[PDB]
Amino acid sequence: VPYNRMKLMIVGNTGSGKTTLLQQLMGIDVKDWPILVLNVWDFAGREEFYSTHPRALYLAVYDLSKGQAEVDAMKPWLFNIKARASSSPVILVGTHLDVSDEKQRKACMSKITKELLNKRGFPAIRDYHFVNATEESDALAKLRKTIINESLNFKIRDQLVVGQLIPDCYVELEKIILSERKNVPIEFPVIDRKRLLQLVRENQLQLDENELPHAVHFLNESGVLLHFQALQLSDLYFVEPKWLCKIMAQILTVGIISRRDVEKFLSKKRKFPKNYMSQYFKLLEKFQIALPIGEEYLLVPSSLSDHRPVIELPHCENSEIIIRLYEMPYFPMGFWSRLINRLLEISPYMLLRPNRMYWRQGIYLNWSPEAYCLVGSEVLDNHPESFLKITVPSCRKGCILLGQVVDHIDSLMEEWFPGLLLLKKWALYSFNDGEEHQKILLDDLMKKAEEGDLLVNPDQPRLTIPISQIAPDLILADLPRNIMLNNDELEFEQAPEFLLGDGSFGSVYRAAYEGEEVAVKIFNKHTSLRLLRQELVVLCHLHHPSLISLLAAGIRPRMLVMELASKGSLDRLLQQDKASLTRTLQHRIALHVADGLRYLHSAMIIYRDLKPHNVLLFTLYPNAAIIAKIADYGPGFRAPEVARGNVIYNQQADVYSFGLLLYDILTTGGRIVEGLKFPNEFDELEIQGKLPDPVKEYGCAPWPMVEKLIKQCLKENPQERPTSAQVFDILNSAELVCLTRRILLPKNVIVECMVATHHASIWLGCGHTDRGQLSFLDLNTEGYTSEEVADSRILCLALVHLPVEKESWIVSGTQSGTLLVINTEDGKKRHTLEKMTDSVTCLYCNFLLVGTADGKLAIFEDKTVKLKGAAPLKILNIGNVSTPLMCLSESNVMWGGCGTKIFSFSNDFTIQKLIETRTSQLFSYAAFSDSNIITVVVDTALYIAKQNSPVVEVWDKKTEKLCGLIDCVHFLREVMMSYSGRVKTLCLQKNTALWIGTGGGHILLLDLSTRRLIRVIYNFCNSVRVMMTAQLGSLKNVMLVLGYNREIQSCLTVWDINLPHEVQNLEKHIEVRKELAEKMRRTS
Repeated sequence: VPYNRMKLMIVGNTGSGKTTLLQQLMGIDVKDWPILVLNVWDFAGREEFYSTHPRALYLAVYDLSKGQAEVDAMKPWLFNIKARASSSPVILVGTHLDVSDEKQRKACMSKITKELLNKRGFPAIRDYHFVNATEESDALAKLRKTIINESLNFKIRDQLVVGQLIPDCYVELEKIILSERKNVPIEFPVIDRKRLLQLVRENQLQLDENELPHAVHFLNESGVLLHFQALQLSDLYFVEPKWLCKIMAQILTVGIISRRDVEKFLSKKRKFPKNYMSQYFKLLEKFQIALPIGEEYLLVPSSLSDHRPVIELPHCENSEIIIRLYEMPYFPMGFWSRLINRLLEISPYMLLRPNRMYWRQGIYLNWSPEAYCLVGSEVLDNHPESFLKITVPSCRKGCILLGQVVDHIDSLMEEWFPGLLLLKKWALYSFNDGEEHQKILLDDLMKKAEEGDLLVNPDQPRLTIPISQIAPDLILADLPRNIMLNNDELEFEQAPEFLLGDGSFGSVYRAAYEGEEVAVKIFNKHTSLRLLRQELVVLCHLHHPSLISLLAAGIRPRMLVMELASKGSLDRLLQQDKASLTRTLQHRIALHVADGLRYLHSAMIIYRDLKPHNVLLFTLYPNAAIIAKIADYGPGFRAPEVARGNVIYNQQADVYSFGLLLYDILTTGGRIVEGLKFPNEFDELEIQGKLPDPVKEYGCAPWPMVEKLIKQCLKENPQERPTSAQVFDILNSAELVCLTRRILLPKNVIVECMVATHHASIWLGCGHTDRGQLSFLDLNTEGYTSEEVADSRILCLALVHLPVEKESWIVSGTQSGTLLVINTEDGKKRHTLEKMTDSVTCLYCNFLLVGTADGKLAIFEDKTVKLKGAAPLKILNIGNVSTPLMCLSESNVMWGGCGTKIFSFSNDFTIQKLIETRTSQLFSYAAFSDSNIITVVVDTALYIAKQNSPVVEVWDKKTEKLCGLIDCVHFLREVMMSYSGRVKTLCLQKNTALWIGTGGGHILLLDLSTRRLIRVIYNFCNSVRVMMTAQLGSLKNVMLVLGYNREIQSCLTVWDINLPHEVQNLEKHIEVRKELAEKMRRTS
């Protein structure tokens, strides 16, 4: 709809009377003026808003009776206007003509015809008038006509350039919001409820990701409400303009003042939340009201004395100091307060606190007679131009100070006062102490710097000056010793065959430095020096192992010598050699990139460009201290948020990009990268966020943990995405590396036993129902079936393998005592062996050993079990009706548990010893010692776990003695009723790793050679049921951990058997790099 509102800006210097002018025509006095409704903002006072947060007409007003001096005073205003809205209309009105002779009128008339109306650099003043007085005038009648017609003309001009007129149509929903924001009654008008207000007005502009940002954008430009977009009080805090302006302006007037006393007053004036108060102070900085000095003080630039304090400097002879001048036509408004804010952090030691003094127009730092610094404004007669003077003592520390000062000045101007980049830079020098200084432009000194000569007096050769004394910042004399270029080491040709690449900065060549391969950036005639120094500022102070460091810089040919990667870009590797890209290598690359991001984010630097092209590899050797680095720190791969082209980049944009990198690493084919070849789908795909399952879609081997990390990372909402610090913490995990698969079982399925086929599937029992039900899991497809095969509940399964006969059978022992034997090659071949006198408690198998609940052990001949109703070879009575057999272990002598005794068998099945273990109660606790044995692990000692024990007993089988106890509670006691500490199962690996499962979702990794805790693996599931060691169909060894996850959920987790080693190796890797980070940062 045809929006008919436009802002009116009234500006001028203090004393003009322009407020009354407005009243006759009809911080800041804001009010509507229906004529066309103008939103009039009367900047009667010094409301920095015109620079601190800069469809409007600029009415400039000045007092004619003051004259031409005032006209010149308006140049900074005109500059600022052009600098933010060069296309905007400007009407210049002089006033108080009734007390100003026409001499002044025509003097000022000629003044503006000579210096403003036809002068570039000013925003082409559209018209002008002279007014007798604010009482009314024919001139004002004409002015009213001028303003109306010209504002119409302006919008016509916008249509010619922008494409919008004074009835330009804007989405009506935005118009509605304006009205909704108008209707707001809040005591402390800081708004967050806006989300609700959207919901109050039905739900308009529902594209929160696009329309909402546009509405907000409009609302600031239209002068309705204020976002403050890195402040905390920014996005969710829309504040009424009247309060922003009023309160901050008043507090200024309510010069060093302690923060706390300001807080005291403020708390009485307006009871802001202390959180808001911290932001309040940050806003005072942002809006140039007050600058932070120490953490307890504010400078308050405005109102500082403007009578440069008497300063006596040490050093007097010309050669003792260095002087630099900046010639300007006028200082921009706010130039000084911004400059001061930057200069306050200067320090010659950053590679005692200084006696600081403030002039408003200058800063004096003292430090020491050895090194001090004075920056301030000075003006000479017959030279209308104003200008800066910088003075430092001529020595290395003085140089360092100078470098920091001029870098801040140039950066200030590039960001805030472009257009000037005027700024005639002069250096002062003399050929003899006691004489006057001579001026020279730095450009000419640069011409001489290229020669490398001494400055020579053209009339007298005897008089020369080393350039460094005049301009030690043209020659890079302020570099750290560590990066000064040694010209006897650097070896390069600048020949075509060494060209590695180029850019707007010049070119890059391959070279040698101190015997190493390096890259040399050359600033080959591209506004050099300034670009060079900008790069030097960024490169220094960033010293992380994952970044490309600077290996010395040198002004003689203007070079940056940097580390050259030996294996090249990740991109190439992804499309060059998947064999190098092992699972181990991939993980390490992810860590190194994550560190770089964490570091740069803590350094307040947004990378904005992660991709395989920017990742460099320095060795493909998986176990190296440093493998990947991020290039050039300081396309179709964009976050969907920033892809809109209407928001601001931040760490969350980088995180999103990182997630995509990880996705690209996961699928080593670079399949989404291949998608780039069809960019119309590729860029949109990323925008949609609808990425395909990396496993299913590309045929990529499963990698859980990472898979969910990517999903967690790539969220639509920036506020829901993980921080880069968190991303790293997640990547920092042995579990991440070694977890390979996780299969959930169907809801309410309880498996009490497992048999993996050593040849890729698992036979599962089922204790959920009370019926003999046998299930089956296909690891190749995660397929699952199940059928009832017996009456009573299946207790134990065993695999009979007869490779000689080319067949195999599953033996199912159950509660009834029967043995159901089923051919694995033929489901129809089912038969039952001689029924046992009691239930089957365990199976082992060659002989099929059947341990029953009455302590009886049946031994069946290897092949005999094929026949239905077959009897065992022999039967032993080991225990009794109350002492069931529960474990037959063997690692050709058998060992096992019967009640509280440990038995052992010969190859003739004879008892070789009955070890009563109950006697261990002299140690530990009798209710733990006196309990049925659950499992026996046979190594160089026996490891016994008993039912409901928290302690594992270690026995010396050679002497039958207790040799130690393992307290599981203790280990988890160190870890900060899920902590039952009950031992569930024991598994043993011959590399000394001992795997102990427990009641809660924890797995302890112990070191058999020292009996020490390697690591606690936890938050696995609700409870661990069984653990198996099994070789997969790809010959990999893994742990099969079956657990409960009560909603009776249960699941199978597959771990890479080398977990114990990965835990230790990863830890080492990280610590080494941690030390290197400190090494680098400390050198500086």
